[PDB]
Amino acid sequence: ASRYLTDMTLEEMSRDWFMLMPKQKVAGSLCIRMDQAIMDKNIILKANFSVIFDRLETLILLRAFTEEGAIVGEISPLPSLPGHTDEDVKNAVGVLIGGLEANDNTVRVSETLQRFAWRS
Amino acid sequence: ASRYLTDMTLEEMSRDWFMLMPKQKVAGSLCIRMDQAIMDKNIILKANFSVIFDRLETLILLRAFTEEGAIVGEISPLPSLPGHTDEDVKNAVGVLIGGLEANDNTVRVSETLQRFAWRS
Repeated sequence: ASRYLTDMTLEEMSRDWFMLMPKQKVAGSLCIRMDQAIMDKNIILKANFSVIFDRLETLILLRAFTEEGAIVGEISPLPSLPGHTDEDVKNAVGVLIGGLEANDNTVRVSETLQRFAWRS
Repeated sequence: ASRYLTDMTLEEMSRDWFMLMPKQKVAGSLCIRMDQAIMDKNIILKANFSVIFDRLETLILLRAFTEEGAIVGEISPLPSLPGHTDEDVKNAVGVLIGGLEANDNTVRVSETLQRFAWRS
């Protein structure tokens, strides 16, 4: 029996999105996508993690949202690749944040990612 | 900010399902559905809850699954009549369990539902 803790609504996680000006990268075992067309916005990163004994375990899905609620980036596992580590997640988030910040966006991370950043 | 804690995968929560023999009922601002055709199966109730300060807040979605993974029951909030109580939820779960058990199914609930049953 697994469990999942997420910042996102079901609709936020299921919603289709695509990039005006796609930028993709792959760091670790994680696909990183973001829209290069997004500039001068406030963005929040929200995540869905699996959880074991109240401890965050594995990143399932991360999406970047503007204030209008639009999706502008995503970090997700590739099915055809093995599992990722904590440092793979932190590296991937750092790539997404740096990409967004290069277009003068202000990015903050959700409470759940804030706990994942340091948790033993 | 509200987060969500769930026993279900994204696919499990978004999958379309239908009753061979539809049975539908409303109690306490909650819509209860179950397939009257299902008998002699092993069923687990899984749920999605909002969470505030590590405390389970409100039921978002409950679905009943056979060992094989078929959805055979659901409890969901009414679209625009929010505000169901803890007692409303427990009563709706009891109605669903009693209905499934009267068709000779064995029913158990997820650890998240079990926590919600008692939490102050």
